[PDB]
Amino acid sequence: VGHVVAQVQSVDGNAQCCDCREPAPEWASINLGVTLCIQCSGIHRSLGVHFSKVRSLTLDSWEPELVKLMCELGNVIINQIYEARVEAMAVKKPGPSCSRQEKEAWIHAKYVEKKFLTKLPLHPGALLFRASGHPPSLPTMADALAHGADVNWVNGGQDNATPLIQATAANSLLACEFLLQNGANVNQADSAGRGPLHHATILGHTGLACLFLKRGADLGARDSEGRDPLTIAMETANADIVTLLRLAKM
Ligand SMILES: [Zn+2]
Repeated sequence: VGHVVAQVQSVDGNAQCCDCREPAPEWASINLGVTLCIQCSGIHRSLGVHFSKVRSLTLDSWEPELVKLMCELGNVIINQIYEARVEAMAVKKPGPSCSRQEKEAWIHAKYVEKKFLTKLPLHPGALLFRASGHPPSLPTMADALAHGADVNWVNGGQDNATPLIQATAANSLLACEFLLQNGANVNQADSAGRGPLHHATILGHTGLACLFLKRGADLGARDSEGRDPLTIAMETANADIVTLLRLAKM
């Protein structure tokens, strides 16, 4: 709520549109972590939610975690990834005055075709998994995802844990939020049937528990020990999480 557009635009390179450098962009992509002008945000709407989730900095409400998330990413960071090879390819980015068509071609090459990426972010999924854990590196998570990292990557042969479960073990609201904006299944369990909600409640992370409930975590899911999150909350003597879970059931 605290002027979102002022705060988000005050971040490194966020006062130029990410795709065409149009000044004072008032739009955003919340899974990418970037600001966009009227023209480029309109084009992002073309791509679909898998590539880009468009929001207004001035006209839409913003959850505080999400503002903070925007502040750890930003145009400079994201362009270091998505436009990494532009200089080496000798190709020319659009400016503010360019044709809709020219911006369309650039945006599609950049985000769909992934044409300007470096070759390596060798294992994008494992990199995402590592970068989501304590202490998380959101630029590294962004780089891994741009290189095709599965947001629901399973750490096989080991514990079958996911990046979301790692971000949960790290107590990282930001990394959790980032993964969820990028399609993480809030219900995907590890080998012991313990989903992100189970982990939040094992570790006494009330904020993360509340985050997962807001995003449709299954209240009734039972782990390999037959425990749902309420049972873990009782057994850990955690009055706040018991309260949450009981309220969520109502
Ligand atoms: Zn633009």
